[PDB]
Amino acid sequence: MSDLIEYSFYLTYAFLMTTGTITFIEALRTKNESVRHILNLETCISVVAAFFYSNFIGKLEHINYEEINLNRYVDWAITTPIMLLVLVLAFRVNQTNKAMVKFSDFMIILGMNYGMLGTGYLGDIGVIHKTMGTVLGFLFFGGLFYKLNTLRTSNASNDLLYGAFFVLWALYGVFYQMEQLPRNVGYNVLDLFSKCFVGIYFWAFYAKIFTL
Amino acid sequence: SDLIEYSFYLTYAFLMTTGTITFIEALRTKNESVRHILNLETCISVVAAFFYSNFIGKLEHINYEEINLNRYVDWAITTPIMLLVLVLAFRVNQTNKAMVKFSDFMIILGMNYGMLGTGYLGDIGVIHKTMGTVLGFLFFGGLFYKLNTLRTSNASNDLLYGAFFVLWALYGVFYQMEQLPRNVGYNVLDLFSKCFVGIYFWAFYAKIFT
Amino acid sequence: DLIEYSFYLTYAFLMTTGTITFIEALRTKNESVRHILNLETCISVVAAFFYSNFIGKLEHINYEEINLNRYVDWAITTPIMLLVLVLAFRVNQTNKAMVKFSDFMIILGMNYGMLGTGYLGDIGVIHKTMGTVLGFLFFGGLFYKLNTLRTSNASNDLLYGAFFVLWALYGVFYQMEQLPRNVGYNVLDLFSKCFVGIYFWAFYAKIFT
Amino acid sequence: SDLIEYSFYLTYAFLMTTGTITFIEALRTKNESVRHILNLETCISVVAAFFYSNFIGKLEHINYEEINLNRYVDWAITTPIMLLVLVLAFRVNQTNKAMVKFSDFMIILGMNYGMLGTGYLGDIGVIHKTMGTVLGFLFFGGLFYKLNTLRTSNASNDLLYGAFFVLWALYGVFYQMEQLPRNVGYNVLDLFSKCFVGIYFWAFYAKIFT
Amino acid sequence: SDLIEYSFYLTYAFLMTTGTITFIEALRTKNESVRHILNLETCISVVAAFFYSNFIGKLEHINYEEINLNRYVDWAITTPIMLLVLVLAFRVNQTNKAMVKFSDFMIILGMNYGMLGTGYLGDIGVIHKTMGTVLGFLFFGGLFYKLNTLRTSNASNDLLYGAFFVLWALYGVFYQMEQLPRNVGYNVLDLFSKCFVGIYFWAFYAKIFT
Ligand SMILES: *C/C=C(C)/C=C/C=C(C)/C=C/C1=C(C)CCCC1(C)C
Ligand SMILES: *C/C=C(C)/C=C/C=C(C)/C=C/C1=C(C)CCCC1(C)C
Ligand SMILES: *C/C=C(C)/C=C/C=C(C)/C=C/C1=C(C)CCCC1(C)C
Ligand SMILES: *C/C=C(C)/C=C/C=C(C)/C=C/C1=C(C)CCCC1(C)C
Ligand SMILES: *C/C=C(C)/C=C/C=C(C)/C=C/C1=C(C)CCCC1(C)C
Repeated sequence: MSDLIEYSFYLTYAFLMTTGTITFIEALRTKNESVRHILNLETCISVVAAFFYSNFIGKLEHINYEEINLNRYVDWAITTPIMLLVLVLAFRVNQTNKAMVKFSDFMIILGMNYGMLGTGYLGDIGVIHKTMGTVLGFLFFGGLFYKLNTLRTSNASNDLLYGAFFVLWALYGVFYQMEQLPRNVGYNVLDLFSKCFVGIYFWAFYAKIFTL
Repeated sequence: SDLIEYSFYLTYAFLMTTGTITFIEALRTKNESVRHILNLETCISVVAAFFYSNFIGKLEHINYEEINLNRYVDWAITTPIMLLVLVLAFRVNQTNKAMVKFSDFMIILGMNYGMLGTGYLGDIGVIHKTMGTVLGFLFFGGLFYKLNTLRTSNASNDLLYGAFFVLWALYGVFYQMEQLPRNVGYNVLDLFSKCFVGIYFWAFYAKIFT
Repeated sequence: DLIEYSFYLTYAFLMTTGTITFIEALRTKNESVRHILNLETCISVVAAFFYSNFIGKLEHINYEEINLNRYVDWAITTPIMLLVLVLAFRVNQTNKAMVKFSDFMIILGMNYGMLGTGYLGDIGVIHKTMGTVLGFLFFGGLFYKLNTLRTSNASNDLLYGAFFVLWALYGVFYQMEQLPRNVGYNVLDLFSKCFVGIYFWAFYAKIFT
Repeated sequence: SDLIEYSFYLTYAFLMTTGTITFIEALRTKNESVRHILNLETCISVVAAFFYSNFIGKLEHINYEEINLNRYVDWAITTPIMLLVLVLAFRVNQTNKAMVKFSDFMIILGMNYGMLGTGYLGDIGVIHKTMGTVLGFLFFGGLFYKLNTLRTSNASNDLLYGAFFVLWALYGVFYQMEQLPRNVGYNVLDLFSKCFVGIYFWAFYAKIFT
Repeated sequence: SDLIEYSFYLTYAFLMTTGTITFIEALRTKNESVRHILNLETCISVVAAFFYSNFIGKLEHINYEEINLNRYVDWAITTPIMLLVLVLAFRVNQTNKAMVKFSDFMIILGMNYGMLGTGYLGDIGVIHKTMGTVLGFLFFGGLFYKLNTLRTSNASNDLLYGAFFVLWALYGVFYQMEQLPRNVGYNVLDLFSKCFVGIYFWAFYAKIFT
């Protein structure tokens, strides 16, 4: 419907407020400093993404779908590095109970990440063909997730986390190719999973809320 | 009419109250299990408060029907958190540990979203309103049957179960009514189901009442 | 003029009171004091919200409408204020913030009887004189019940007395025309919410000799 | 006009700074007396920042005389808090306990409000400005006489007492000026009397300066 | 065209990020010297975010020269905090105590305000643009000479000193450029000088990198 399109913006916006609140409160109370650092970063992701969604929502009346998708890049440029830092710190917490990563390794991750995003952007503004942007983008994505895989030690949380990021982030590249309207809706739903459900997972995991 | 406006403000203002009370106690309780429950409760008030502020802001720009359709977005976010709180509280009251089996929680959510989804489909004409009611209440039955299996008897658990049972059933009753009185009813139900329940959790864990 | 200033004075004092109780609620090592200051913070939060609304409207709305709107604020703040009062009595008498729920429900019943009958009088469903008479009957029940929970001591007596007088004065100002009644209620809120809030903070913080 | 615009924004932004720094430290200091002082200082910034945001929002329909009259509502709230901070600071500097006699503080407030009240009556013409100045300054003297009696000799106490005496006296001096320079002067005095004093307390108790 | 507007949003949103991260760690670190640094860092993000929200508000009908003039108010508040952080950071890295001589800090501020003030006179045409450039950079030299004397050698201090040196000098470079490129340059420099520096402090004290 016209309804469900607008609803997708609100759903993600409100779930970002939920995720931001839950990680904020636990970041302020966890006794584990490494968990605090992860939950602190996670709060920042929700804060930033919520800001951009509030902008999008403020423009719904005369919505320009293409404009919105281009604006998302500003959000992505800020949140993707934070999300990736969280991922690699979490790998290490799961292995050694300390949040640490080599800065050099992290800069290589970011290089691949920004190659991926920058290529996507060049395609959207027509500096390169969209088709080329897609393939070159996915190549950088491959470099990103290969490098990520080298920092991962095998265990249930690390495998789920890696697998979730792999699939969710790949789907951005899939939705990239769609028309502006369905692309927006897909991205809204992907953000709900990649930011909010991931954040809620981190909280629930460290809080030991669930028995498997 | 005027009823609509006052009832919106009442619930909105009480959500601020509930959110503040649970936030402060989440940050200061020495019991981590209570923190998790009160943290979740704070999320509920934050999300609902956002929706109420939006409804109030748009009151002269949207109709009663649209507001009721929009509530589903709020419900889609708040109902799962509320149910998580419920089942976590069940265990906290028994063992002082906030845990539930993820599989049990996913079954709870399945029933919850069948309830909400079939209600929504009836509301938008995809199925007959009356089927919305029947299927909704059938899923409601599944939901509370499953909740009951995780309820262990004690005073608090029984009160909580009963309160949820009655309040949540009443949403299905007000679903029957015309758009205006339905809005007012939902406003008041939210006051009870989110705000007064949230204050109960606070007061219960704070040992405010004998 | 000073009718608009009175709105700002109370609004700004609510911000002060809310800030002061918030920070101390978050730092006190006494859990009972935390519960009381937590509730006090809520009172300031809610009343501040309604005052920001009244202020946003001073051009667009008549003074009767503002007074009727206050009942929504009152319906929320009064039960929290009463809960604080009985918990404070209890803290003085037992070092613990507790009350019997049944006792609190009786208190709330009297309170809403009082507010409800007052409201009915304000909107003309019953006469103003009947609103006052029934209102004060419920007021009497309320303050009678409150007194049965009160043990004698400096703080409990000061508190009980403060509430008794300040709350009776709402019923006094109820008799006035709409404009002075607004100024009156603004000043009473400053006392009943803000100065009481500040009292609790100062008392538990042992700021004064 | 520009001068007064820029000076509004300067003080407003510095109030945000001061409120943030005292807020965070009030929440973490292990000294309860310092907490009370920093809590109070936070309130001062919150209130004054509210009023400055108001002045700023009024700029496009600005009435300089109106701004100066509105300041009295701010002063009526912030001055008692500032004075309470001052006398508690005196005591902390000697016994490390934030306490004062209620009766002493009520006398302080009596003088403070005589001062503000008579100044106000002069501004709105109930009495002549000159009579406002004379009464105002007499109340100022009573206030600072009483303040001085609660003051123990001490490096911090002396700097504080002197800073307050001078800065507060200057409000009475700018009261005499035409509305424009009066506003700019008040904006800068507020910067010193609220913000710089607030940052002093933080820095002093945090021991960041040798 | 897009990139210019985007540069405001990037820095604004990164300020929100930096403010959040230092706020949470300020409230939880067990080292109070680190708290004081992170407290100050939070203030910087709060103040700059306020001004960036203002600029973003003005993008439709944007006057590039006005914005750059407006920035001086931001600068007048944030630069002294940033310099305080820098010198406390020097000491914390060497002694693990956040302390500086007040006299040293006032000399630093003298130079800092000489730099900003002369730069401002150049912009508003009271002195020629190349003059402001030359004199401003003289004060900058004084500032960074003095800072260097407070610096003791080590990895973090050398990095911090070099980053501040280069970034702050670059404000002087972009000062020569036309209003539009100058805005974009300042937006990016603020990202580095406030946000990336603040994130560095957080990461450094949290020891998340090796
Ligand atoms: C919260 C926002 C997130 C996690 C955004 C992630 C964005 C991507 C993973 C984009 C990926 C792309 C490709 C893999 C191909 C090229 C086009 C892109 C940039 C959409
Ligand atoms: C805070 C909001 C809450 C707790 C909403 C709960 C909503 C329901 C329990 C809705 C129930 C319904 C039925 C039981 C029948 C079908 C129609 C519904 C969805 C209104
Ligand atoms: C913060 C607001 C407060 C404490 C409001 C209290 C309001 C009352 C005590 C009203 C009392 C009334 C009567 C005692 C008689 C009838 C009229 C009323 C409702 C104003
Ligand atoms: C934050 C605001 C402050 C500290 C305001 C203080 C105001 C005064 C000290 C005003 C003093 C006056 C006199 C001493 C003479 C009469 C006129 C007054 C009210 C301006
Ligand atoms: C967050 C904002 C910051 C760190 C601003 C710093 C501003 C400067 C370092 C300005 C320097 C200038 C000169 C060195 C000479 C030319 C004029 C100035 C003021 C732009």
